[PDB]
Amino acid sequence: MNYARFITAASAARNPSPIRTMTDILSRGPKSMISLAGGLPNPNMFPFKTAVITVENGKTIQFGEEMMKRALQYSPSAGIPELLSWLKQLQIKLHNPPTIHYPPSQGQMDLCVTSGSQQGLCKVFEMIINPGDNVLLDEPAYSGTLQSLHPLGCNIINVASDESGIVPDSLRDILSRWKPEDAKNPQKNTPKFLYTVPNGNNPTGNSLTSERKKEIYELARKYDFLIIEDDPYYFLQFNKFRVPTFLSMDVDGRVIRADSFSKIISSGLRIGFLTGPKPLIERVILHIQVSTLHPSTFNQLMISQLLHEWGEEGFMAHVDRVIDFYSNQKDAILAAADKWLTGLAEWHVPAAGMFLWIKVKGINDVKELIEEKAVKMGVLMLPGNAFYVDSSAPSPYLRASFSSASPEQMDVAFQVLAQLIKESL
Amino acid sequence: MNYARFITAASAARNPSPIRTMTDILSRGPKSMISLAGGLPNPNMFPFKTAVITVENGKTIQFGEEMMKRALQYSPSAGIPELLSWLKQLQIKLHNPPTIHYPPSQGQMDLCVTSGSQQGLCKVFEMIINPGDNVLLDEPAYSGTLQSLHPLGCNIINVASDESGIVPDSLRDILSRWKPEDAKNPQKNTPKFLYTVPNGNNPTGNSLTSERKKEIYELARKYDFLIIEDDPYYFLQFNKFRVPTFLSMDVDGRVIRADSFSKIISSGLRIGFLTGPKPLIERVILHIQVSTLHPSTFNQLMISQLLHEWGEEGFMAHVDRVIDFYSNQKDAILAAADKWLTGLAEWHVPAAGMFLWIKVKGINDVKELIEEKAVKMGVLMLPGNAFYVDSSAPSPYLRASFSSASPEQMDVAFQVLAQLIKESL
Ligand SMILES: Cc1ncc(COP(=O)(O)O)c(CN)c1O
Ligand SMILES: Cc1ncc(COP(=O)(O)O)c(CN)c1O
Ligand SMILES: Nc1ccccc1C(=O)C[C@H](N)C(=O)O
Ligand SMILES: Nc1ccccc1C(=O)C[C@H](N)C(=O)O
Repeated sequence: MNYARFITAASAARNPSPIRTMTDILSRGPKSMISLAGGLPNPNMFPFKTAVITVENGKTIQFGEEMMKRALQYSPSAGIPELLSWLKQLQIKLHNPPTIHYPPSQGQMDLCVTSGSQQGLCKVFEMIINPGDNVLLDEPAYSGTLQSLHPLGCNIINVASDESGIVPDSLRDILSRWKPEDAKNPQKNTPKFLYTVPNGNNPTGNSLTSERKKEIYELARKYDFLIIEDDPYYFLQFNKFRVPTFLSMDVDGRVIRADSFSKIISSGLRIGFLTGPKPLIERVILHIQVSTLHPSTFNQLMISQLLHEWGEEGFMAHVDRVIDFYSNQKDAILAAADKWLTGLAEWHVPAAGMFLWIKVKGINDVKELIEEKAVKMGVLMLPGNAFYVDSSAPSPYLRASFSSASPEQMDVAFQVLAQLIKESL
Repeated sequence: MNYARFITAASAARNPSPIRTMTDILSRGPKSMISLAGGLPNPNMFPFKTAVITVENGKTIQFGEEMMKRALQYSPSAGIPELLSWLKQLQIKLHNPPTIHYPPSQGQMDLCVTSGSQQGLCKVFEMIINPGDNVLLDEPAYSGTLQSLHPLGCNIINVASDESGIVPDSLRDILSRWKPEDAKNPQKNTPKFLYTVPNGNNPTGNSLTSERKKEIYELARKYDFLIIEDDPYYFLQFNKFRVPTFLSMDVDGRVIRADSFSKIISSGLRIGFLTGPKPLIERVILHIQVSTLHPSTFNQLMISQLLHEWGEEGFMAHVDRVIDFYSNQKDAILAAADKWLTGLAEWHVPAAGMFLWIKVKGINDVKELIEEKAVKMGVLMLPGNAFYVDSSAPSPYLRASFSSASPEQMDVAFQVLAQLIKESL
């Protein structure tokens, strides 16, 4: 509601452009209009002339001479128009955000295409965080988030989590360090935001339940903080009934949601999207206008043409088949773990995503086991140390990926693991 | 020299880690090694399967099934290795920087592929600038750089410039406010860097001479500041003997150079590169790791394959052909200005790039002429105000692009402009 408290001095200082209100006038003028105003290079000089890209379960994508010129040329900072509209309509189909028809100043849903979702998150963190600011999140947490937040000088306040994600009673008891009003009231330092991966957390694989999401949202309004819903495994939930998102219940305009195409369509193309209140999305667009300028227009066109030919049906049909693939991988890694790990280790079943989080029994830090012993036997899993704000502290946990390994190679890795565990007790 | 001076506390706090020492060992291990440690999604799920991309004056680019999987997948933060090595070899050939065989901790030349050259510039600015820092540049200057620097709260000290770029007397005189020894001491705030666009300044078209470059470099050594060489029109110099770069004379390791393929190969692909002392390139790599992660690996592969097939000879031939094109546009717009505007405005012939900078004679501010009268007559040029730190001050200057317009379009636009100038005297 007071979006100004969640916007730094540097971020508030960002301005429009200005230049291109001019080349804007060209768009709606007569076809006889001559512009010498713009700063576009001549695309006729660019060496790539046409493209044809084959698709599985889909018609081939063709860029002809005119489309190629557009693919190779500057495009709008927030994204190409057809991809922004397709994406906004998708958010409406999926989450029907309460906020879609609110006035702009009151946090009307806006959305921008980012160069990967991580771009959206980084700009968001940069938009918000003054050193000494308090932020909430559940460890274990995505190491990219922790590495992004560290140089910002926030105090990270760990919220307790279990098989079902953040524990709302833990959140409650952290927040009683303040009362609300506190928040309407600066410089106390009531938390600016709570960040979480609600579906298939990296590294734990745990997902928030809907009931718990409702409790967290209630806390968020009470202490007036932002929720940043970083949801890159949103389209990889193994339950075919997707749990309601924070964005679907954002009646206040206090959620910022990052979505990713990195797990489902392409990670290397660097295309994600950020959804949230208009005045906050506007600040990230201005920062991108001075940094990446825009996401690859070629890559947006490839995605947008794919998405439009599929329709929301072809899109959903595709996420379904990939979930089916990851769910079989999940089953196979669970079967390997049950087989070899013994009463040797404990793990929860991943509710989404692509990682298994394994607690090794009777070993207080697993870095030697993995960095030294397992590497020598040609088997790599990831120690848990990376997923904590304090990475120097001992961790008995291992992250194991199930995205790619065959059943045979999971069987070998887990028998080797079990042996070294037993050799180390 | 002392790189820590030019690195923020946020920037200095960034960490490399904490995961991909695991990808490290996998590469240089046996083929029989099994990894579950990485966070790569399965590329087989991605819907694009092959690409065929035609090239003018070139052999067609083919991404078969295996190369496409690579193109759709995460890749290293600093760029794909074949593009980095091609680009570093280019810099050696073009600029032969003194710094190439220095120890890393001293200025060893390094290079980072960025998501456009403006991404690298923006992270350099972010890496260096504390609010209140002094920084040096010539006005008029690129609007995007002015819009990037403003929110960082630095003090921009304008350095005088003429037809031949920044005037070293003006720079020398500005620096006499300090003694050279004051650089050794943070609190009295000697400038952190000099920023300039040495070839075809946007909006002016003027280029630095080789002799002024040497004097400017002498000054930078004397008062120990960095030079940031933003050189996107480096490959668009009309004089076909290219003036020596700051990078080419950089015996101290104090130059950061931004190059762009935006004007010559593709703006919409968002691929540029940043060349500079290893310690500072390293700080920008780490900021990229938490923001974009890496430039699109698809678009890097397109460019790398084009470049490798062309070789250094094919690349420079292409740059010759595009130069010849922009040179002919320059001639056509100069001819139109001479035709219509003689006695009514003054301009220098552009030495590189794509802009003509026109000072109109009897009019103190060109905003009404351009924003109101010219618009109504259907011709757009860009008012000069946008290229100054204080955009609110009157400007009698106009920027006209010659990248695209036909000679007839230029004729009619300058005929209209001339008439409106005379109606406004
Ligand atoms: C929790 C989380 N958030 C964000 C990202 C980065 O996603 P993107 O590729 O869309 O930038 C990842 C990638 N592992 C992630 O696991
Ligand atoms: C002087 C200058 N610097 C930087 C840029 C941005 O270039 P890039 O597309 O490589 O990000 C431009 C764009 N014309 C420019 O004129
Ligand atoms: N950033 C852009 C986005 C779109 C189109 C052009 C540009 C530019 O590079 C700025 C141009 N040189 C200008 O000064 O109008
Ligand atoms: N942050 C990265 C940097 C480089 C390459 C990939 C990534 C990731 O996508 C994170 C990965 N899934 C991980 O948690 O290890």
